[PDB]
Amino acid sequence: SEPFSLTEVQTAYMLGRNPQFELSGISPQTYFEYETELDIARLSRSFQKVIQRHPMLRAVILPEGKQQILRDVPEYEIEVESLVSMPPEKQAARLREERSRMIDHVFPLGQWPLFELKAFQLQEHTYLLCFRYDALLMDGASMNLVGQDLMHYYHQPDAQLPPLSFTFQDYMHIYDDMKRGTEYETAKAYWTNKLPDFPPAPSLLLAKDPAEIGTPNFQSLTTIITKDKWLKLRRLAQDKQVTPSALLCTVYGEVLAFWSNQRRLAINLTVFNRYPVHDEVEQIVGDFTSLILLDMDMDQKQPFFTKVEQTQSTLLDGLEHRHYDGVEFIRDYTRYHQMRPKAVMPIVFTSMLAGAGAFAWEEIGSLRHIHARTPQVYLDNVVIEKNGELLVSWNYVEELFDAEVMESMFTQFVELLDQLVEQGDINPLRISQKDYALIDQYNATAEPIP
Repeated sequence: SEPFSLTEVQTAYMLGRNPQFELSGISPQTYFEYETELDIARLSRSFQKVIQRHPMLRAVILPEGKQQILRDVPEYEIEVESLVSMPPEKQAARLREERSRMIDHVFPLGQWPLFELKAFQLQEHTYLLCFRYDALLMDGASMNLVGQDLMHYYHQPDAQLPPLSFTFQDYMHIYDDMKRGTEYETAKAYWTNKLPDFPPAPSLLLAKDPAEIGTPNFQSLTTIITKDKWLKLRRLAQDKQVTPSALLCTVYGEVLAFWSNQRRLAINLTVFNRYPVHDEVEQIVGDFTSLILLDMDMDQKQPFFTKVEQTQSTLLDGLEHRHYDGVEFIRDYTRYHQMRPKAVMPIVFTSMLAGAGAFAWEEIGSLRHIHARTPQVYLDNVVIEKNGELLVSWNYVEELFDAEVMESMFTQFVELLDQLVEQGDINPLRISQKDYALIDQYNATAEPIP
């Protein structure tokens, strides 16, 4: 219940609230909306239990570059708005307005709660429950852990759970002591040896210069993959002796190399894993965001799965030296090659596999809307599991992209995943749309003259 320091990315999260940098000036926020059959009042009381259970849920972010768990908090209650008697045009207007009000809202530093839960009463016993939270508060693994304790006290409000012997403040005290020398110096030696020939981020197609954008405005494309495809893709990863994250990062790179006209590209992977520092680490709420950088090589006449094996061996080499954070590598990359104050690794992939054993963020209701805002990224491809189903979500600064290009990149990524399930390999990328017909008539220049 005392102030403590921020992680390297919690520092970057707060730094991302400065509009002086390109595509910055917002707080990173996560948004989810579900249609439930459950009682809002019972969920509101089970929420008061999870607030007192996990101390980090009672925390705020301080402007001193610190974060503090509060000794106690004002009582929270979920407010439900009745749309029961409204025409379908009026109930849709209230629902879309609250979406904008929630995603646009930013929690002040050192204010009150870092989250918000609001509900609508579609029918007298049907509700639209929505939950948002600033990314400085917790991680996706924590947002599901909260939902697991929510549904436990929803069905059993009196089945008191065992208390926690370890919180997020203790992890930060180890966090600063973990960042010292020895393995850190060895990790730095590894990263500095690869830097002289580290590839740049793929020069992806952009509609506008990020320098004239300032505050970004975010949209997203989401596709929920059938469990039967996600199982076959996992079996394909097992047949090739690779992790499925190496398959996804390669498919991600296949689309980027195609649209950026690159032979070698650099991806910014978001890894979690926290740090192996305690026994109860995976059972508490906290911020688990990190960074790593991938050494890729699409220059290849080889099949897709051999690109993945080189991806995996590189992925492990960077993971084995993650004591030197990838953001520290970005500062080293920035100084020499004279990158200036620009986005150095704006092509970001987020690996959130193993969503949960049952994903208690579905046991409440069906998923209707997905949204997220993330400072200092051109596009963030986050792939997360959902009780056997795979969710692919592309969060991107649309003040940078042509809509048809972003939809095509999102479609090609999914089409390559289908080919991995259907044939085990991928075919090269093609484009038609409003593009092939232009060049087909562009070169229709034949004339009959001997």
